[PDB]
Amino acid sequence: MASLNKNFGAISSLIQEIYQQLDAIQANAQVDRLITGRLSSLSVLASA
Amino acid sequence: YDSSSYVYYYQSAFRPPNGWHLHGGAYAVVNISSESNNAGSSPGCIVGTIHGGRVVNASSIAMTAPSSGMAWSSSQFCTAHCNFSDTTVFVTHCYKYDGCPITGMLQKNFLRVSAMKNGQLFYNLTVSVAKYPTFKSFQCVNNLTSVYLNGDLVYTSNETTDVTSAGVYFKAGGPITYKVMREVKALAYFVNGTAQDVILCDGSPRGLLACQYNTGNFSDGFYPFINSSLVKQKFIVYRENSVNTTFTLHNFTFHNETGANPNPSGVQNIQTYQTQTAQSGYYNFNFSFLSSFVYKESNFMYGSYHPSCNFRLETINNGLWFNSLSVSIAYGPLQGGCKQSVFSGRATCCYAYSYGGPSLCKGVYSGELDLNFECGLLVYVTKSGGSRIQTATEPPVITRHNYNNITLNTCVDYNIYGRTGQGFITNVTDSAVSYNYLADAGLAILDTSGSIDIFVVQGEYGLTYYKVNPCEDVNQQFVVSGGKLVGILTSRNETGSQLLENQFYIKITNGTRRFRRSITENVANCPYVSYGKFCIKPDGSIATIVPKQLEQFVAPLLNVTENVLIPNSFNLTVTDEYIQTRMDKVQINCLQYVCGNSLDCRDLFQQYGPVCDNILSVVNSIGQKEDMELLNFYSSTKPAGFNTPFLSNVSTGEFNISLLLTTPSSPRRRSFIEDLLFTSVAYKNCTAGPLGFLKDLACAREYNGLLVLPPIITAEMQTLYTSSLVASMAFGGITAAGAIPFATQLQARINHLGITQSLLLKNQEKIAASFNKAIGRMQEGFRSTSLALQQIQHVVNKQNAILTETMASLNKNFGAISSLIQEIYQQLDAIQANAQVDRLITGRLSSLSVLASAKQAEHIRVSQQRELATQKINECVKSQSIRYSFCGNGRHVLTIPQNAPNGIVFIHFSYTPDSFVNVTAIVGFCVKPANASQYAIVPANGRGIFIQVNGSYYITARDMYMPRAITAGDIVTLTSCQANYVSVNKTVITTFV
Amino acid sequence: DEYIQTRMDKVQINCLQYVCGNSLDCRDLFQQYGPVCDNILSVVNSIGQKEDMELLNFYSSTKPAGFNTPFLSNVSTGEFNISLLLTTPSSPRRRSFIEDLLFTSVAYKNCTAGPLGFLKDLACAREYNGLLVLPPIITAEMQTLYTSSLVASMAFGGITAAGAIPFATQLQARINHLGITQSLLLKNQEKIAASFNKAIGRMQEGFRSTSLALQQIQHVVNKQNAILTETMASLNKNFGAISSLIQEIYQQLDAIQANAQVDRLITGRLSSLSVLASAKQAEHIRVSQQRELATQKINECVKSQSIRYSFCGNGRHVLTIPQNAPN
Amino acid sequence: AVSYNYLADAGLAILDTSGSIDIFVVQGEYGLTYYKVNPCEDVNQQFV
Ligand SMILES: *[C@@H]1O[C@H](CO)[C@@H](O[C@@H]2O[C@H](CO)[C@@H](O[C@@H]3O[C@H](CO)[C@@H](O)[C@H](O)[C@H]3NC(C)=O)[C@H](O)[C@H]2NC(C)=O)[C@H](O)[C@H]1NC(C)=O
Ligand SMILES: *[C@@H]1O[C@H](CO)[C@@H](O[C@@H]2O[C@H](CO)[C@@H](O[C@@H]3O[C@H](CO)[C@@H](O)[C@H](O)[C@H]3NC(C)=O)[C@H](O)[C@H]2NC(C)=O)[C@H](O)[C@H]1NC(C)=O
Ligand SMILES: *[C@@H]1O[C@H](CO)[C@@H](O[C@@H]2O[C@H](CO)[C@@H](O[C@@H]3O[C@H](CO)[C@@H](O)[C@H](O)[C@H]3NC(C)=O)[C@H](O)[C@H]2NC(C)=O)[C@H](O)[C@H]1NC(C)=O
Ligand SMILES: *[C@@H]1O[C@H](CO)[C@@H](O[C@@H]2O[C@H](CO)[C@@H](O)[C@H](O)[C@H]2NC(C)=O)[C@H](O)[C@H]1NC(C)=O
Ligand SMILES: *[C@@H]1O[C@H](CO)[C@@H](O[C@@H]2O[C@H](CO)[C@@H](O)[C@H](O)[C@H]2NC(C)=O)[C@H](O)[C@H]1NC(C)=O
Ligand SMILES: *[C@@H]1O[C@H](CO)[C@@H](O[C@@H]2O[C@H](CO)[C@@H](O)[C@H](O)[C@H]2NC(C)=O)[C@H](O)[C@H]1NC(C)=O
Ligand SMILES: *[C@@H]1O[C@H](CO)[C@@H](O[C@@H]2O[C@H](CO)[C@@H](O)[C@H](O)[C@H]2NC(C)=O)[C@H](O)[C@H]1NC(C)=O
Ligand SMILES: *[C@@H]1O[C@H](CO)[C@@H](O[C@@H]2O[C@H](CO)[C@@H](O)[C@H](O)[C@H]2NC(C)=O)[C@H](O)[C@H]1NC(C)=O
Ligand SMILES: *[C@@H]1O[C@H](CO)[C@@H](O[C@@H]2O[C@H](CO)[C@@H](O)[C@H](O)[C@H]2NC(C)=O)[C@H](O)[C@H]1NC(C)=O
Ligand SMILES: *[C@@H]1O[C@H](CO)[C@@H](O[C@@H]2O[C@H](CO)[C@@H](O)[C@H](O)[C@H]2NC(C)=O)[C@H](O)[C@H]1NC(C)=O
Ligand SMILES: *[C@@H]1O[C@H](CO)[C@@H](O)[C@H](O)[C@H]1NC(C)=O
Ligand SMILES: *[C@@H]1O[C@H](CO)[C@@H](O)[C@H](O)[C@H]1NC(C)=O
Ligand SMILES: *[C@@H]1O[C@H](CO)[C@@H](O)[C@H](O)[C@H]1NC(C)=O
Ligand SMILES: *[C@@H]1O[C@H](CO)[C@@H](O)[C@H](O)[C@H]1NC(C)=O
Ligand SMILES: *[C@@H]1O[C@H](CO)[C@@H](O)[C@H](O)[C@H]1NC(C)=O
Ligand SMILES: *[C@@H]1O[C@H](CO)[C@@H](O)[C@H](O)[C@H]1NC(C)=O
Ligand SMILES: *[C@@H]1O[C@H](CO)[C@@H](O)[C@H](O)[C@H]1NC(C)=O
Ligand SMILES: *[C@@H]1O[C@H](CO)[C@@H](O)[C@H](O)[C@H]1NC(C)=O
Ligand SMILES: *[C@@H]1O[C@H](CO)[C@@H](O)[C@H](O)[C@H]1NC(C)=O
Ligand SMILES: *[C@@H]1O[C@H](CO)[C@@H](O)[C@H](O)[C@H]1NC(C)=O
Ligand SMILES: *[C@@H]1O[C@H](CO)[C@@H](O)[C@H](O)[C@H]1NC(C)=O
Ligand SMILES: *[C@@H]1O[C@H](CO)[C@@H](O)[C@H](O)[C@H]1NC(C)=O
Ligand SMILES: *[C@@H]1O[C@H](CO)[C@@H](O)[C@H](O)[C@H]1NC(C)=O
Ligand SMILES: *[C@@H]1O[C@H](CO)[C@@H](O)[C@H](O)[C@H]1NC(C)=O
Ligand SMILES: *[C@@H]1O[C@H](CO)[C@@H](O)[C@H](O)[C@H]1NC(C)=O
Ligand SMILES: *[C@@H]1O[C@H](CO)[C@@H](O)[C@H](O)[C@H]1NC(C)=O
Repeated sequence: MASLNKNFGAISSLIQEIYQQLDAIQANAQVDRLITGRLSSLSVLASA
Repeated sequence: YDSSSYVYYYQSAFRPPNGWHLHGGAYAVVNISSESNNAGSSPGCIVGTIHGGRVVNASSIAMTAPSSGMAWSSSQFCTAHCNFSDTTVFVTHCYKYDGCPITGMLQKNFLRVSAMKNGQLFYNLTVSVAKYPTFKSFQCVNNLTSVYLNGDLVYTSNETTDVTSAGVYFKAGGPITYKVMREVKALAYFVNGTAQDVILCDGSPRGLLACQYNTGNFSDGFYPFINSSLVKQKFIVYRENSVNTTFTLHNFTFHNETGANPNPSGVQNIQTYQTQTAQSGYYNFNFSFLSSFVYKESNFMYGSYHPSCNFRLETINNGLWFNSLSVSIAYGPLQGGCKQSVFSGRATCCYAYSYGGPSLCKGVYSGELDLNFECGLLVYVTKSGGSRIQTATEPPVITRHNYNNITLNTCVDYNIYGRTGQGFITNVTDSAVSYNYLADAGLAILDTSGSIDIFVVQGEYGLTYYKVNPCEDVNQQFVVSGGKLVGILTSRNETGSQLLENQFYIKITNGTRRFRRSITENVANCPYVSYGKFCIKPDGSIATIVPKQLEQFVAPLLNVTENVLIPNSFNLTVTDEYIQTRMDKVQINCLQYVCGNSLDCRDLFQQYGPVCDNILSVVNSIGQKEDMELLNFYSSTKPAGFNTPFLSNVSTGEFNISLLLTTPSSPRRRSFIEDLLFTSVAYKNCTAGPLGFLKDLACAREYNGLLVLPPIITAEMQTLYTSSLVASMAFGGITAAGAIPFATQLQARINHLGITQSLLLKNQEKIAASFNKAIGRMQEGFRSTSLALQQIQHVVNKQNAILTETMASLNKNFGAISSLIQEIYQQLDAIQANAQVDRLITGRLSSLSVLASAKQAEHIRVSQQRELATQKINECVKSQSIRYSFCGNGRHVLTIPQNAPNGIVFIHFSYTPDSFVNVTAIVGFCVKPANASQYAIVPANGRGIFIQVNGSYYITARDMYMPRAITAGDIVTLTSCQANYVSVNKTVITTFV
Repeated sequence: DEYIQTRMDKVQINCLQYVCGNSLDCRDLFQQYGPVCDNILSVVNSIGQKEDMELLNFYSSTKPAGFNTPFLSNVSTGEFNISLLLTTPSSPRRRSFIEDLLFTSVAYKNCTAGPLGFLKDLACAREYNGLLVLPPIITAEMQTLYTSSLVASMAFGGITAAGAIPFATQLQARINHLGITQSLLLKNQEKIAASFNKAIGRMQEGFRSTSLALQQIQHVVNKQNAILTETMASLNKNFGAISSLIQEIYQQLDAIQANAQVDRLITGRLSSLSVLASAKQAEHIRVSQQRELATQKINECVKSQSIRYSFCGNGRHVLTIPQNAPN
Repeated sequence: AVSYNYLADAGLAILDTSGSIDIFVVQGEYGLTYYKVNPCEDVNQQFV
């Protein structure tokens, strides 16, 4: 649960204000990194 | 490193630590040639003379000496120079006679490595005779023009010039060796920063393992590999058109023309001043628009909009696959050309080249169309992803040749549909003209990873279907066993003299040509390398495996009268096993492990707060959870104290058990058998003083932050545990009077299988001879074929291999530019380095996560075996329960535990007799008494079936042939008998007066 | 009933042929990823050896004496219809009825040509991506005699084969150990027959609808299939990259910009192999646990009839009969 | 280290892993020596 505010290689933690600060077609790399990190955290949960 | 097959060559004066490491340089040999005693009539070679050459035009040279023999003194060694096309390099130990201005006649002087052009001298450096003790080798390398007095650099310059001659003066000594060489890849094992040996990548079977898996001193087991080599018939299948075609690619050209005016205010008011389209077949695009046209990198408003089309415009001509394609050029504005002309426009994506244009251009955007901008040409491209047209550069060479002749069942190269592979091709259309195996769109089927599984071809009487499977060497293995290579376990048949299960087997020739084929031998058990009913020795030859099993008996189950087999004599068959019971606790210091000894890297680290808490909490939890119930396990089984050595000079009766217990003369409290266990495998001062080859990795661990903690049972508190446990097994019972330390326990424990206690003068030396033969088989069994030793080996190797990969995970850089962090900030920018440092720190904390998870899994394993250990200590040692074949493949008698590497080793003693007797048996009686009554007698439980001997009648136990008169308490009275009896007219109770 | 797993399919990851495809390139870029293939190979080699040694220990501790006799259930017993439970004469495989009912709910090939089935022919899709198997140290058609020899030692162990006693006398001399006598005749002989006939009637009713072994078979087979069939479908799943296949990364864009993409993709695929090796080691710990429980229950519940109350089968047990299963 | 040929004929430092220095050399005395670098007293302190 406390793995949500922990941002990955990114610029911020919440996803509502990633699209509001910078460009459209440059934000998708940031969003892909963040979603891949959160699904890695769920993989750790299921293995434990 | 001065052998007759390679020359070493130290990579630039620093040394990476103890382990294998790879390089690339001129290391091989070709044309080894010898030479000796290049001196005249003089008693010693005079210093400073440069003559004595030998013309060699090669890409290297090397002058090597015998192994550290040629000293620098008089009558032993002189100049030994190369020369390049114009410049020379000559060493000279110019000790004084009159000649050079050095003025020294002793050792502890210097040398002269000095270059020399046609008339003058430069680059005098004077290295001491210290750090260069003995002339070993001397190279001259082509590329970078550098020269190498043994090992490191002495001189470089600018040019790239090949060696033209070389030559050495010396009076006497070892015969010197000239050799030229080529450039290969090799890797060198070196400890303490000096080379021992190298492994070349010369296509040898020993070489390929090291060159692909980056290691030597390999583990045992299997290893896959490759050797790619193919110059054979390649065949190409192009995309067939309708009918009757010669595949000719069309040429679409472009040119900047005398264009029109720039556009007015509307984004529909920009006109494409060219148009082309793709229809079918092949194409290429001649773009001559690299001439002084810069590419504009995409950003927030202006530039290209190449997302949704990952290729750049100068890379269309490589092999792509589209579905419909049309490009066109248009001279619009620059700030809002693509970002408006993609969404509301007419293209999927567009590019934006620029040039020197006049700044009178009316831009297109909602509300901002009243300014003046630049006019760079912007090309359009309308991509739709698919497979209908293919773009290629060279014209296809299949010129009026319908596909009639392509090869089958041979390892070929193939380039079909623009995807290069390497395999062979079968014919599968018999199973595919049915089952509608492809639909009405007939082309290939991709599998995963972008290869081709089934494709089609057209042009014969009917269309066929071909399948692509890889070649014979897509997965070859070669078996290593113990310490060295044995043979290649392949899939092909190169006159392979042995067939294993579903794989063919060859064997590499080791010296002599013989020892290739033999008759297989039957092995009981083998721990070496096992592969599917076949076992491979380190000798090289295989031997088939077939497991043995021992006999057992439950034999008395008696219906109608017939003689039965019960044992009279008995033997003991030993059996060992090993159970792990302890664990080394760790303590990860994350701050000192991630960053090095630096002033920085820490302020960047202090926003990685909770991940060190997460990596610390699980290690702290497993440490506490192990350390509590380890003391529970110690306090549940340590019997009473009994702090008595019992050091095996105690006089027993006839049982030689002094082999199995501790000796008086030893520095450690250790018996013989666990010493044999130890020879197969926490108080230090880490600042100064080494101990050993393997225990002194603790200083390499503690300087990287992976330290250990002592257990709650201290050292020299577990070495009394085993002795106290066997002391309670022996002394427990008797009051120590009458020569009974170990014997009486065994005889009073062996007669529980029958039904008596502690019988004397019968069954006393039979037990002695049987137990002596049992310990003889025991002392034979450990060294060659046992069960505990290989378990010890696997457990010790896994416990070492957990931690020795999270130390060698430091030089392994992640997505980064280097491994160490001290020289990331020194090479590049400040605010660009932080992404690199974040990637590297995230990778190292991922490695610590892997370490903590592996440690928790190993703790679950050892807690499982520890609770099984306390159960077996509570039952098999001090109890002798009647559970059949719980411990030691039979109804067990006694066990003796011993020490081990972080475990305990049991020695079980079974009970399996073989010699039987042939005695007649009966199942019951029904005596009739005198006046009026009737009853039967059935033998009770736990007292065994009863037999007869030569007239009388006797009961006996079910395991020991021990005749005895029937008593009154072993009967069952029943008011029935059904002629399956004996029916004696007189009573057979044998009561007393 | 109950089911206990006791075996494991050994794997052999060929990392060089799994990461890159059939290409001339991708390999020179791969040859600086040296020790990570050694790390992914060593744990698989270790679990293979550690399974393959004590599997032969488990086979040599319980295979009773030989007894290489078929005992194919036309042997005339007294009144016990046990021919439902043992093997039949007319069958291509040495298989009884009940484990055939177990099998219908769920290593010699030539992969170059010739299919076999819908599910067994995934081995050619595995071997062309570098996830191949190895045969066990007990060979095929060496485990199908194991169950028959074990029930042959449970039946014939004892008598000297004279007097129509293949299976009955073992049961009557094992049932009177709860009281205190041995092998009583002409009382308690048909009562046991009627009770055991009703018991095998409830047994032949029980397997098809409501049993305990069948769903355990289902969950174990589905997990053993689902471990490997996600690390094959992890190939088309691209990582942070531009595409999935590696043949057409070098053809679309620049040379010195493609190497970051290729490094990300290769690091992702080696992470997937790390997940595979860790899952295989955890499953080996599971099967070693159930295998040592298996040798304990073979040593006690089959050949001994100990008096431990409700160890195996919810009461003071009489006799057990083992049968084959999926692994 | 004057025995055991503890460095070869190219005498400079030995890197360990993570880019630090384990053993280096120095020159200028009667004979060349060998020095070892180990971290300070507080490289791993703990508090319970
Ligand atoms: C690639 O093609 C471009 C379009 O054909 C060329 O750019 C053209 O250069 C002309 C010469 O400078 C310009 O003509 C002038 O335009 C201005 C308006 O900004 C008028 O006032 C001038 O009278 C007029 N000169 C005349 C009529 O002699 C074109 O306007 C200009 N086209 C544009 C900007 O779209 C490039 O020069 C050409 N590059 C090459 C050949 O390398
Ligand atoms: C892969 O297998 C295919 C299936 O057998 C082969 O295709 C066969 O080729 C034969 C010879 O070219 C054809 O036989 C001809 O059939 C016609 C009409 O049936 C007859 O008039 C001809 O006399 C006969 N030729 C003879 C008897 O010599 C088969 O019809 C054809 N089968 C098909 C298309 O399904 C492929 O040739 C084979 N691949 C290779 C490389 O050999
Ligand atoms: C680290 O240990 C080194 C090994 O002991 C020290 O090096 C030693 O220094 C001594 C004094 O400088 C030398 O003694 C001299 O040896 C010469 C020839 O052997 C004699 O002629 C001198 O009289 C003698 N000096 C005396 C007795 O005062 C040792 O030879 C020398 N050992 C070597 C080089 O192996 C280092 O000094 C020491 N480091 C520090 C910082 O002290
Ligand atoms: C190798 O280099 C040596 C050193 O320069 C060359 O020796 C010189 O040769 C020229 C003409 O051959 C003489 O004029 C010089 O006097 C020589 N040098 C000395 C110091 O005597 C030698 O020629 C070179 N080898 C070849 C094959 O050219
Ligand atoms: C390397 O050492 C030699 C020593 O011989 C230097 O040679 C001297 O050069 C100067 C200038 O050319 C002459 O005046 C001297 O007579 C030479 N010394 C002799 C012949 O003994 C040479 O200059 C040095 N190289 C340098 C400093 O680059
Ligand atoms: C690693 O491999 C090297 C081979 O280069 C081993 O070094 C040999 O060890 C034996 C053991 O006595 C010596 O007889 C040889 O002379 C050594 N050869 C060289 C070139 O030094 C080394 O022991 C291995 N290390 C292990 C297995 O830990
Ligand atoms: C590298 O340095 C170590 C440290 O001295 C050497 O290890 C010693 O080896 C000798 C064998 O001749 C043992 O007698 C010593 O006890 C070892 N020292 C220890 C354990 O501290 C090692 O031999 C060196 N490697 C070489 C010279 O190749
Ligand atoms: C129990 O006591 C008896 C009686 O002392 C021991 O029997 C003696 O055994 C030794 C060894 O064979 C003989 O030499 C003696 O003659 C025996 N004594 C007799 C017959 O009176 C017996 O060994 C003891 N049991 C032990 C020590 O385990
Ligand atoms: C896809 O191809 C396979 C391979 O032929 C087809 O599988 C065959 O199906 C038939 C009947 O369904 C069986 O008799 C064969 O034994 C199968 N062959 C195998 C498993 O190798 C499959 O039916 C095809 N799918 C279709 C036509 O939809
Ligand atoms: C043990 O032997 C007796 C023989 O006395 C067997 O008893 C026979 O049982 C069958 C089946 O009920 C009867 O038809 C016979 O008449 C019995 N024989 C007699 C009474 O003499 C008994 O079955 C045997 N036990 C076994 C085979 O387990
Ligand atoms: C090869 O060796 C022979 C040995 O006599 C020698 O004569 C010849 O010059 C050598 N060739 C080279 C070094 O190219
Ligand atoms: C290099 O040396 C060889 C030695 O025989 C000679 O044949 C060749 O002509 C030489 N090349 C030159 C001087 O360019
Ligand atoms: C070594 O020399 C060859 C000569 O062709 C050159 O191609 C190669 O780049 C050189 N290696 C270096 C400079 O590392
Ligand atoms: C290489 O460097 C030297 C150093 O002065 C110079 O004289 C020479 O011209 C250079 N070679 C070139 C530029 O090809
Ligand atoms: C691999 O191929 C090379 C090329 O011919 C060959 O020399 C080598 O023996 C092969 N390795 C084997 C068969 O292990
Ligand atoms: C132009 O196309 C023709 C075929 O239409 C082809 O022969 C020729 O090579 C092409 N020109 C090129 C590729 O420069
Ligand atoms: C593109 O067209 C120009 C026009 O002259 C020609 O010179 C050039 O060779 C062509 N490029 C090709 C065919 O790659
Ligand atoms: C392999 O080749 C040998 C020839 O030495 C042959 O005798 C053997 O039968 C072959 N193995 C096969 C066909 O499985
Ligand atoms: C069993 O014991 C007898 C007599 O004690 C002996 O002759 C025989 O060799 C033994 N068998 C073994 C140890 O296998
Ligand atoms: C056995 O060894 C101990 C060790 O000191 C000694 O005290 C004792 O006297 C020895 N027993 C003998 C010599 O009978
Ligand atoms: C026990 O066996 C060892 C093995 O060599 C022997 O040295 C010792 O004398 C024996 N002790 C006896 C027979 O009492
Ligand atoms: C142990 O290490 C300490 C650390 O300061 C040092 O003072 C002491 O001399 C060492 N003891 C030895 C080398 O015996
Ligand atoms: C016991 O002896 C009898 C007669 O001598 C024989 O028929 C029987 O087979 C023997 N039992 C054995 C050898 O087990
Ligand atoms: C039982 O089946 C076997 C297998 O063919 C046969 O040999 C035997 O005669 C059969 N028993 C009968 C028919 O009583
Ligand atoms: C045992 O039961 C099966 C089940 O149908 C039956 O076919 C067989 O005849 C029975 N055998 C007997 C009663 O001996
Ligand atoms: C088995 O595969 C080999 C591969 O070369 C082939 O030669 C052989 O004909 C195949 N056997 C069949 C399909 O029965």
